[PDB]
Amino acid sequence: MTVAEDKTFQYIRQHHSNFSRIHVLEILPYLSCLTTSDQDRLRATYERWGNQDTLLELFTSLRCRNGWVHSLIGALRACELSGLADEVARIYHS
Repeated sequence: MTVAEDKTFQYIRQHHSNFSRIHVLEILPYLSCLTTSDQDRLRATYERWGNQDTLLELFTSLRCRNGWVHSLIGALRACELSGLADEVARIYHS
């Protein structure tokens, strides 16, 4: 990852409680950096382990993927979390 991506990832880890509001199933179809195999894996993960544990798995999966920060920003806006999107963007460019 880039300096920007790492910095963004740490912001996310540090604001666990804000990001925990994300509904995994709702956000997945918007995350274009995930492959369809990635999405299948993550849905099956949700079914078994529920939203919170899957969120953790979702973020560590994301940062293994090219351009995940922008993928996440777009998805957050689509999931009525445009405020989180704006903070993620600001950190990434900070």
